[PDB]
Amino acid sequence: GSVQIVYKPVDLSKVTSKCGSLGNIHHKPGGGQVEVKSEKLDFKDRVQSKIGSLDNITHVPGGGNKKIETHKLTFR
Amino acid sequence: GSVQIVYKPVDLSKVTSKCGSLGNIHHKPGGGQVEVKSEKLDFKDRVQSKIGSLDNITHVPGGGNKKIETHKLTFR
Amino acid sequence: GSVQIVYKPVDLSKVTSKCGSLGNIHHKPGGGQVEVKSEKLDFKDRVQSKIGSLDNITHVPGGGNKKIETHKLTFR
Amino acid sequence: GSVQIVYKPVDLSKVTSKCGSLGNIHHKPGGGQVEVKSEKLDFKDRVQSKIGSLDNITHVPGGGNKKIETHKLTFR
Amino acid sequence: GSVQIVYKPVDLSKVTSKCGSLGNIHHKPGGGQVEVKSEKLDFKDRVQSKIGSLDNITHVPGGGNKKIETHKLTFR
Amino acid sequence: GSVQIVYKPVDLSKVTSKCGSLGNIHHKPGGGQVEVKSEKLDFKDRVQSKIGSLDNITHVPGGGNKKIETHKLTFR
Repeated sequence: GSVQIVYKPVDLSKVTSKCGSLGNIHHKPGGGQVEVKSEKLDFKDRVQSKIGSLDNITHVPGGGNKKIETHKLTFR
Repeated sequence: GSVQIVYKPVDLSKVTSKCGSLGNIHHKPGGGQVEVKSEKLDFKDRVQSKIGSLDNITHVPGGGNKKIETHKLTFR
Repeated sequence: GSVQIVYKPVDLSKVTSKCGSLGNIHHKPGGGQVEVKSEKLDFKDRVQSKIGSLDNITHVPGGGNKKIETHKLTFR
Repeated sequence: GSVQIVYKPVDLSKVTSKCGSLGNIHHKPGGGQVEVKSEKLDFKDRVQSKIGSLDNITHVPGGGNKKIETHKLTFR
Repeated sequence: GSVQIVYKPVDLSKVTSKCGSLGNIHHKPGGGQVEVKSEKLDFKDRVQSKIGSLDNITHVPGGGNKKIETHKLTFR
Repeated sequence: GSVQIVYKPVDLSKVTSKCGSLGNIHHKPGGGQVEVKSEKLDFKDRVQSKIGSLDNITHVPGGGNKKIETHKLTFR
């Protein structure tokens, strides 16, 4: 009459976040012809423009991970 | 009569955040023709512009990780 | 009659964070033709511009890691 | 009668490649959980055994072009 | 009666490559959890045994182009 | 009777490469958790054993091109 306890849990698990712009291909983006001719134009107020530009913009407030483990063994 | 306790939890696990612009291919981005001709233009107020530029912008407030483990053995 | 306690928790785990711009390939970025001709232009207020520029920008307020472990063997 | 053997292979072969790039290559193999139980392992000639082991190759030639060519002539 | 053998192979072949960029290559194999239980391991002749081991190759030649050629004349 | 063997192979063959950039190469293998139990290990001739070991190669030649060319001529 004897007690043998083996407490041997194995964790090979993954917790993962892939957040934003991942693993894309962009092949020859742009590549065209852009012509702008502008004459006698007038602006009374704030203005912003993009002519022929290429913009990639990524914001990631998210993608956080939380792991909690409890491994309690009680013998009496 | 005897007691044998083996406490051998094994952790090979991964907690991972991949947040932002990861693993992308950009091949010949831009590469085109941009022509801007502008004349007698007038601005009473703020202006900002991009002509033919290439911009990659990444903000990551996120992507944090938190791991907690508690490993308790009590014998009485 | 005897007590044997073996306490051998094994940690090979990873906590990892890859934040903003990792592992990208930019091949021949820019590479095109940009022409700007501007005449008799007038600005009353702030102006800023990018002509043909190439910009990579990365902000990471995030990407922190926190690991807590507790190991506790109590014998009585 | 006389024997005349003329062996004039002429070779102007081109074996070529152009690659603009070779990208983000990730090779991660993961082992599982492997358990072998026995009284005996008994290996007696020319045995190859792989228990939970990993053999891994990441081979990334920028060309990797092969020309292979065997010339054989026999006279008896 | 004479024997005349004229072995004149001619090779002008080109084996070539152009690569613009060999990029980010990551080789990160992870071993598992391996447990082998026995009374005996008994290995007797020409045995190869790999238990939980990793054999890893990362070969990244900028060309790696091969010309392999063989010439063999046999006369009896 | 006369024998006349002429062996005049001509090789002008080119084996070449251009690589613009060999980039970021990471080789980071991780061992597992390996547990081998017995009363006996008994290895008796031409045994290769690899328990939990890592063998690693990182070979990154700027060219790595090969020209292998065996010539043989046998007369009897």
